[PDB]
Amino acid sequence: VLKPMDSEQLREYGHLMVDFIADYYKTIEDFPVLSQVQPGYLHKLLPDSAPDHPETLDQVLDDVRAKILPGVTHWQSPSFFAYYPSNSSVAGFLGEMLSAGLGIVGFSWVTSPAATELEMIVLDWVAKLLNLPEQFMSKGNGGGVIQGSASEAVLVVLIAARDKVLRSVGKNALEKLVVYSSDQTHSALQKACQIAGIHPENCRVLTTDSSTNYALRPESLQEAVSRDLEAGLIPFFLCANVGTTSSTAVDPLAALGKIANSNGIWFHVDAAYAGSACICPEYRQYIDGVETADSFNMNAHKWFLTNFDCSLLWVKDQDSLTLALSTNPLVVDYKDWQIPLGRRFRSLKLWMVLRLYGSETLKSYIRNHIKLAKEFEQLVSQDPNFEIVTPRIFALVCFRLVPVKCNNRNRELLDAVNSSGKLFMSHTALSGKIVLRCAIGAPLTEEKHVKEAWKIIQEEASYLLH
Amino acid sequence: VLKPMDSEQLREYGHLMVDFIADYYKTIEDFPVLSQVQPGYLHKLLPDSAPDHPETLDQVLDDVRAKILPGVTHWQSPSFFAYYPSNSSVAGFLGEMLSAGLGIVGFSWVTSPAATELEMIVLDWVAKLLNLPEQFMSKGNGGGVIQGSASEAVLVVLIAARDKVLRSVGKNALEKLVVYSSDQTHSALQKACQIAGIHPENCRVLTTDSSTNYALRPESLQEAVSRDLEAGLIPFFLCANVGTTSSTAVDPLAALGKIANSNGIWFHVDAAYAGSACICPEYRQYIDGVETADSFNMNAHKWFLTNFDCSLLWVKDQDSLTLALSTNPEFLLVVDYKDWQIPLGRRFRSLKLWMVLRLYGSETLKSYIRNHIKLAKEFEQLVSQDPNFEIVTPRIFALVCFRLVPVKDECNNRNRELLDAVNSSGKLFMSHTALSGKIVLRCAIGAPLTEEKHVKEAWKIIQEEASYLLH
Ligand SMILES: N[C@@H](Cc1ccccc1)C(=O)O
Ligand SMILES: N[C@@H](Cc1ccccc1)C(=O)O
Repeated sequence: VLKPMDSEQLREYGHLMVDFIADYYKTIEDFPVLSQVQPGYLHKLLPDSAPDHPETLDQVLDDVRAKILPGVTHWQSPSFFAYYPSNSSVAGFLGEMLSAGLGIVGFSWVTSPAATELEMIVLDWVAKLLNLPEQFMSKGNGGGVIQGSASEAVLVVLIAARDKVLRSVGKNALEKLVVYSSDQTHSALQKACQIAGIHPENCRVLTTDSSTNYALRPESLQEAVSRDLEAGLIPFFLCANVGTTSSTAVDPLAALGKIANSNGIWFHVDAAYAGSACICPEYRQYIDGVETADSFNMNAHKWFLTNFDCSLLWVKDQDSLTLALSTNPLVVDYKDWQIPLGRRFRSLKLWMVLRLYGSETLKSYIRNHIKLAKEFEQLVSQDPNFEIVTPRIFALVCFRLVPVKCNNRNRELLDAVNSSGKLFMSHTALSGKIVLRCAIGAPLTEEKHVKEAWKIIQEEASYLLH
Repeated sequence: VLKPMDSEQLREYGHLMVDFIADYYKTIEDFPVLSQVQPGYLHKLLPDSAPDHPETLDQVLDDVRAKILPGVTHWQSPSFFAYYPSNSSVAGFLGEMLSAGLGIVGFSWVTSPAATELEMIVLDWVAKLLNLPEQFMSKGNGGGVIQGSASEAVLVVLIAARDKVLRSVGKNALEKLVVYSSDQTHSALQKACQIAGIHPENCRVLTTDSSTNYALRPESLQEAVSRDLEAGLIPFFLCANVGTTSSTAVDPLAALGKIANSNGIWFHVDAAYAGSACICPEYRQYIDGVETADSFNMNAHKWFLTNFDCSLLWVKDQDSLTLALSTNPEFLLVVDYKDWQIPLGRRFRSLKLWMVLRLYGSETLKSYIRNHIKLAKEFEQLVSQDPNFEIVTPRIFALVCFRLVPVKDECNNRNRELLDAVNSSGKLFMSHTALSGKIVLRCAIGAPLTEEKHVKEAWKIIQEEASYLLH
């Protein structure tokens, strides 16, 4: 009989669960990547009440196989090419295991000093791998913190910026604060603006087009800022993207940051996905200008082999955060850097990734995925029925069927491909027209899977065309 | 050489890690409960750069033993009596394992239908164990959702209420919105008010005292609301506590909710810790009146054996949440939990709750709560038998509030010194609070490993330390 806690039961049952998960990974290719169940399928398979008496672990695992797994979209499949990767690694899995086993909640330094200091140290490590400027290192006025997601990271710095303005001019000025970003910016910014009370008409979504590969034009930011200043409004927050979700566009951080600095605009850089690549010198160029940023954000749980959740946020003045987020009327108390109070030992998995793989292995991994994406881009360019929509900079390839009413052949192709169960890809829209995406990021993906995916896409397009 | 992903390497290394964690649990009593290290000790022990080449798992585990574990405050020690428990169970540990192994992110139904539907189902399961009214079941207009923490949950419903008011009266009315709570309410409410733009002067922290056992007096809420209405302010949010962090005080939900309903005040019930106990019929009484609440929150990762993170939030109208938190301009089907929370992504957290519920059973969960409450009752008796101490507030659950009685020796308040000596002994860990301005020591029995032997030993150590301090 299983007890609430017992070291030996934990050992036995944990070995069983380890074997189960390993078997899952060993046969992951046997599942349809995108789940094919119907909405509501699960409530008929499970009781509508918890059991009075315990049920076996074998029964739970059988229910996982037969009831839960059919309803899973396999993010770790070697043929998962959708959205952006959400990496799971052996090192990160071991880190999550250890974090759950320790079971500590580190609000404040005392409730596990190691949980705070290891986080400080590994954020420093990653900042050094990224060649971030000195203002983002813990030894200065700034520092780093692990957030639950890039959405929370942007909310935190937006609140910090808002409050820096409001406690100098008064809360009645909320109606005048303006946020700036390009029309490629992730929806997390709009949601943070809503939560923070920014007025909708003061969310400046600046237009971009193909002439700049959907990168924000600095001159349009300057014009918008000057028109807002003339109108008595207070520009206060700017979000630049390094690797947008749609087409992996990259904004010019230098000129945008010069504008933001000159006008007292908090400068946030969202490199949630592509930031990982910037540990490679041939891609570090793409965050040039970050020295002007007040904050910088990269998702280690995307393309850095660190199991969700692990969003990394650096700021150049931690006081802005803690003055906004503290509730109180020498050492870091991380509750004052985040929305939640409690937090788990999330730095362990990042530390274990860094140690067990090495910067060299992480670089080679980034490069291998980019090489696979370049092979896919080559395959696309050789087929006259397809076209590359925007230049490929990292491991994301945007493409589409060449134009030849009411029906959208690109969506039909994507639906048929995803329904095959052999792979999973997602779509976006650029300048109003649909765009198919192939984002290579799963650790299991090999060139064989990319080749088979291209063959499947070709066969499906040919069948639909006839 | 270790690969980014490999089923057999994962199998071998995961077995090694399972043995490591089991060894930690078997010997957890050998460590000082409260960490005794100095701030900054760790950066001197570790390199200042990530390594160029991989390091062995044995060296990593040895560093965990020798460098990290001393810097750990052992929340799962059977002698951890501080703040409130943050339970770790075999079931919850297995659920965390499976969640990490599958590695899904279910921000939308499509990106793993089971991750959404199992959550709906298990929130329904717990709602039935709590005998929550039907308005909170997923089949109606309301529903349940797993949040990362009670702080996030209260922020979410405060946002929903604020936007519901503002899109009716206009955003310029933000300066008039009033939030109400007692002076025992967790700081999460204040932090949410700050994030949400509530003006500081419009946060009514209403005083409580021993006459009601620090429970909020409804008449004072009524007075505050009438005075605010007469002054042109818009009451819009009320937070009632079921189990305050200080003294496990319980607010009268029925009369407070009567007032809130009558005045259009969003009624939130924070039962973060004590909500668990309410699966027992002898404690369900303490959330009577929740039927008037617009939202209700219980932390499964506190006292319900569900490894962090797992905060359970129920609402009676999911549309409030989704209309406030959705980013779609035209969308008015299926549940997309991104629209119920702050983050976009979310992991498969319903797995650990499902497994706790299935592998233990409601009967075992009830007995577990009751065992912790009985241990707290024994500790209370032990304190009451020592004349140098006193019970400060009645014990309702597994938290005992006590203190050394001040004595005029030829005046002094030893309690902070006693707590510091006890915590520095390393044999146990407890925290303090303040009631009506005077310091109060706390003993919150909540760790799954805690037995009566540990409670007795903790009391004996406290007595010895107080005896040393008195002379
Ligand atoms: N932001 C990604 C989805 C995603 C969310 C969270 C983690 C990983 C991926 C997209 O819109 O394509
Ligand atoms: N309630 C505790 C914080 C806490 C967090 C998580 C678990 C238990 C307790 C406090 O007020 O300090």
